[PDB]
Amino acid sequence: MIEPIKRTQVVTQTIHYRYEDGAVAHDDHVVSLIFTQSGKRDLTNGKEIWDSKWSLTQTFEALPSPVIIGYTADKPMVGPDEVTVDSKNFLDKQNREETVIYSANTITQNKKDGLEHHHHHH
Repeated sequence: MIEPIKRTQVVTQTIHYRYEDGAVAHDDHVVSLIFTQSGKRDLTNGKEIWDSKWSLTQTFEALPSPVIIGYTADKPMVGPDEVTVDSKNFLDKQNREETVIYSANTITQNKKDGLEHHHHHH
């Protein structure tokens, strides 16, 4: 006989909203994505057979950024990417902390960022 088991990792990233002055808009805005490696347990030996190829994708998004007057965030959307946590990196976290920087608005600023944000085409 077998029983259903699972490893449950969460990628817990703490977004620190700050300005270019270094002033803290809000330090503790913490997102978590739940990655669940389901396995199965042999009851006879007691051994736990986790799927070593198990790789779950989860869209890192849904973390906002307060639109501040005369300010432009460095990232107004924190990590816009479908991040896959697989069995090899499963037990480790990958993301821990963010720090967005609200600098003076692009009204009074030249395009310091304009390298075209490289995302997945698939």
